[PDB]
Amino acid sequence: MKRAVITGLGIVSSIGNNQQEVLASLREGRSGITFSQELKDSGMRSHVWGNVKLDTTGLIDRKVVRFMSDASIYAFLSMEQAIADAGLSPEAYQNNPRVGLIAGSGGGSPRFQVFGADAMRGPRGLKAVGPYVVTKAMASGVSACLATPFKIHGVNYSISSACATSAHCIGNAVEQIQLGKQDIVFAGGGEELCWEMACEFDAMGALSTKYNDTPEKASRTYDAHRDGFVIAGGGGMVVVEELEHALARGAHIYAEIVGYGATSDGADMVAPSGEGAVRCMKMAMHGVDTPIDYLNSHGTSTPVGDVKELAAIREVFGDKSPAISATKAMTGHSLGAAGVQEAIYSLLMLEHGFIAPSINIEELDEQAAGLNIVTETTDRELTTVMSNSFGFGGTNATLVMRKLKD
Amino acid sequence: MKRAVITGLGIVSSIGNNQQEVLASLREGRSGITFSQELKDSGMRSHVWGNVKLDTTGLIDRKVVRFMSDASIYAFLSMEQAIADAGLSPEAYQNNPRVGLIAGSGGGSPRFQVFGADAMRGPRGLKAVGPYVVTKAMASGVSACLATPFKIHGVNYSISSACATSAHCIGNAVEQIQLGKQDIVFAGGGEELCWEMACEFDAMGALSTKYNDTPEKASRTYDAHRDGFVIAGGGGMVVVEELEHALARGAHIYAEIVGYGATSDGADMVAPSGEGAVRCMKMAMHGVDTPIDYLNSHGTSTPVGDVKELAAIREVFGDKSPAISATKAMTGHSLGAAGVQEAIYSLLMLEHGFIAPSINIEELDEQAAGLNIVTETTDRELTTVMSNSFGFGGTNATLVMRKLKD
Ligand SMILES: *C(=O)CCCCCCC
Ligand SMILES: *C(=O)CCCCCCC
Ligand SMILES: [N+]
Ligand SMILES: [N+]
Repeated sequence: MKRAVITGLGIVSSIGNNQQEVLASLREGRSGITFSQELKDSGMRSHVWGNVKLDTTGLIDRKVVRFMSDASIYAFLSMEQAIADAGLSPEAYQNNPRVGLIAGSGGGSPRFQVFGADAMRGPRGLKAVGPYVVTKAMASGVSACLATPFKIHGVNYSISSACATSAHCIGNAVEQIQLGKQDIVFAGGGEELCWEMACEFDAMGALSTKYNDTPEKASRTYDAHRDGFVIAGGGGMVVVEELEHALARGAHIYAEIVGYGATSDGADMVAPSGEGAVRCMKMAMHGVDTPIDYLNSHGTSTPVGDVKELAAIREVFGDKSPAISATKAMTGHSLGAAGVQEAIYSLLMLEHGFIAPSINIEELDEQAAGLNIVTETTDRELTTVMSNSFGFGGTNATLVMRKLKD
Repeated sequence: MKRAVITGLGIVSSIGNNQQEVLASLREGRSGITFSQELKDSGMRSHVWGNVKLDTTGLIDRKVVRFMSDASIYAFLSMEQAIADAGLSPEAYQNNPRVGLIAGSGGGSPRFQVFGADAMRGPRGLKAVGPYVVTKAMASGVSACLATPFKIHGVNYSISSACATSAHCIGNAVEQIQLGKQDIVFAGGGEELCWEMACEFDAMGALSTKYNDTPEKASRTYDAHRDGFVIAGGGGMVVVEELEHALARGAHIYAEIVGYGATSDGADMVAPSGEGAVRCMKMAMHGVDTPIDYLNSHGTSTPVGDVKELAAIREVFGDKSPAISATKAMTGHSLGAAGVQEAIYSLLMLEHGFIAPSINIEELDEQAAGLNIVTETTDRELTTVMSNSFGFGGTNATLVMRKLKD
């Protein structure tokens, strides 16, 4: 009955390029959303996005970054952070069959998939395509482009489940620890930000389009006038480690993954059923007898989704409603990367004793009446936290993390 | 730790639209490669592929297929076959938290990703893109598009690992049964066939280009004159079930998954290290008290690749090499769907007592000497079979299946 703990974390987000910058943003309720000329020039209605403010040029060995797409790059940088944060020397995690990596993305790389088709149809054909498009566009790019340069010898693959992707990745890593198959598994994911993929969401009306003049107000989970989520890009990675192994080397422990839920709606393709989320959270709560002090919701700032999840939460907790805040109101929706990025925001809140505000709620949706939705940064000692991730296809994931004594 | 057996299978392949057609092709050593006008027109050098010879029009409900890409369609049809072949009905596998789905693809849908970009860049913009591109293009399309219409309530996500994709899905399904989380998990995957994706492989010189005039001979694993693999499309799906649960319902049991290996090279991005394959195979043989009677190699018909695996196999078995066959010689490389399709070819061989032929070996590579490579359909009573699946990024998967024994 092996225990799984998080001993290191790394992040590249719209609101910060390391845990310190992210910490400050969360505490200040600072938005990472900006106006995107690229999205506007593509012909989209949504002209806002949660972009990574960082020129990654030269941050990765050329011989290595040549095979990578943005999703892989973001995850790579995140992993470097997590390795250092975990205090793992090369000899400690490299060429070690007991050390694996499970990380993916929601869309792989639409940009390079399109680059290849465009190049191929041009005057140069194959010569224009080049020999690096496959590793960049394949769905497992995120895991393949990291496992190889990091000398990973254990498990190596990507779990993909739309907006639940990185959450499932972390959960699966936990399972590897529980099966005694691995001592350490770097888990997380990444996602590129481009009109190529964005227009696809805009074309189904999933993106916000009425607040382009005021980018930082576009993402407004629970607000009565929300009109879709704000697409974002970025990456995240956490070090899931077996408890004894962690203690033995004196690793710093953020928390223990005491609960992992993964269910399926078997209902609608792009809308949640809520019934599945209820089972997902309940599964994650099995054997967890401490109260959930804070719930980092999936809340993407969409009309149907936001309240559907609030309803499931009600069903699960009843008059025991935990503090709730939707960090996407600040960060935007990083899709496949949201799972790990939000587990990190939750771990930071747990580590530093505070609840990040759910911003831009000028008028609370009436269906959210009677819930403890935190709208102002609040200091508080937290012990157990829950984070939800739901994606198209009715795929659900929930992670419950708890502080260890002393 | 509970046991997992396969109680049903389904397949849409270049050599068959079902297990009967697949069985007939394998024993006959029939090829599924054809000349592709599409590949030639796109400007590629490789003009051959293993296409699915099936008019899928009207095979899937209008409201269901509208969200699907070819990879999803192939997997869906495979699942329908698996369900019927398993003897399961809606009342038993639908709306059941104890039944899940783990299936994926290698590249999601480059075709619909390119369609979205092409359409968006047109004068109609968002209107031309339509509201169904995300579910077709997202990496988790294969699992999302199946779990929803089939009403799955248990796990629901895609494992993606290039050419090892569907093999990892199966092993992960096994882990769900071993963890006691699920009683049944439909596992496998699919992959579309299009110049959009194929041209990326040609651009890196991975595809055969010298036999465009003799299609059925282009794919020739282990032949000294091999020159890259032949890309293919299709799907596969097996019903992974807990032992007691299967016996209790008088289910037909093809075999038990007695071994599952998953490792990482941590070396080259597009080339195998061999060291990883060795560990992967030994991991899947740990505890197996029976010898490997047959081995369905990864063998894609590439210069370095083919020989690297053989070297790994000699390293594992020494002088006790099992009968070896590379079915890709007649089917082609279905990338993400290869793992499950080849797991199925193996189950059929184990079920019908025979070893399919490794065709097109006009001249055996010298580095292949000393091994037992079967080049003729041979009747034999197998008990324990092994299937290997390797992918870019140094991702290795190995599955060992055996006749049932309580
Ligand atoms: C989240 O579930 C919405 C769908 C994201 C899919 C990944 C991007 C193609
Ligand atoms: C097999 O490992 C070769 C790469 C397959 C990627 C499929 C998506 C482009
Ligand atoms: N979350
Ligand atoms: N195989």
